[PDB]
Amino acid sequence: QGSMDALQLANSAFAVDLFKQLSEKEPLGNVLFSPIALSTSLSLAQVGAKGDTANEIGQVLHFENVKDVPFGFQTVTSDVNKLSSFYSLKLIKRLYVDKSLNLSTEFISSTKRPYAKELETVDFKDKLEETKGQINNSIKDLTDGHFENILADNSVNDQTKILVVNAAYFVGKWMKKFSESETKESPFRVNKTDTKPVQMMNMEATFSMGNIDSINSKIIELPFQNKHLSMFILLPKDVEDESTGLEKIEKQLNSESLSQWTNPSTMANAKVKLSIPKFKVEKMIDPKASLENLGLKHIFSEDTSDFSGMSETKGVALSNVIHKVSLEITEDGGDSIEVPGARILQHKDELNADHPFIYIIRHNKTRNIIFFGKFSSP
Repeated sequence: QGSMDALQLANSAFAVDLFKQLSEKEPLGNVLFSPIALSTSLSLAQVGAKGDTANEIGQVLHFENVKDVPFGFQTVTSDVNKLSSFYSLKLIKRLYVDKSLNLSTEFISSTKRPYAKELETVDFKDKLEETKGQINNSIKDLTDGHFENILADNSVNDQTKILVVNAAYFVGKWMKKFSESETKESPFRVNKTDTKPVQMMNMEATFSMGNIDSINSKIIELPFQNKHLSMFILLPKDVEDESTGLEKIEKQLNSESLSQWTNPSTMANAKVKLSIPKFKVEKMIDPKASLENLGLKHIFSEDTSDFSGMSETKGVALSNVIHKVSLEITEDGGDSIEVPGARILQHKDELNADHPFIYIIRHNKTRNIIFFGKFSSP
């Protein structure tokens, strides 16, 4: 539990850095990815890789001092999977390897338990065809039909060695539901003056929250049914800059601060006048580029990648990396008991997220970020 927590920090640290990278590519667009599924996949990778490839990951993922990493993930993973039967969520991390890569049995057993069915071996060469049909279909069933073809046209070919595919979806069911009769069409500020119609959900209930005068914002925790997962929305008090309004946050945002900003043991409840937009967000991404900028250079290089402890088949590197994520937020949730009269014996703040905001969906038990994203507009 000691190191099985130093890991969450490492993950949340990486989770941030990658966030910023993707934030620069779609500076005026939304962002959405599951840092956790990515950490896990590259975690499994680092097991087989050696030398520099093994130390390049240890850093970019911040495992510099996290003992028993595969166990850490073993837990988080079984946790999130148990949660899949209850929630309408799925999080598939699968790393495919071609037969041509005769995998050391040491490595295969060394990751049999920590990474359940997260390591599959197929034939990309003499069978690229059936393979992409078994995969496309495989994933299409594990994601309960949300992800039809996780594969594109040139995503993969006859020359694919190692393929990391991360498909994840989650249809949110709140702890405290929103009334459909209360959802209403209204503008959403995309900048200081421009707005785009949207479906704002409204409710006045008790939620914990606080103010971060440092970046002039409001933070709030909207727990999902049974508090297993909670969504922390970080909304600035007002749009003060030439773009989205998160310019200052994204600047002052870092591993350390994110922890500070979304600390639930620093925000007291309040009768909030909550209004958040209803939204479905699907985003596929090739983090390859972003990762490079972070430190991963050798892992993709077929001429530098050192995967000794996996397959002695020299001249093999991480081919592609797929990562589709789909987050749907609606009114659905459970019923909730609202304290007697919190309008007088409790603060009566308000959170109108009608402008750009950042949000993270944290797994409360481990404190891991399952979904990290920015909502710049519809």
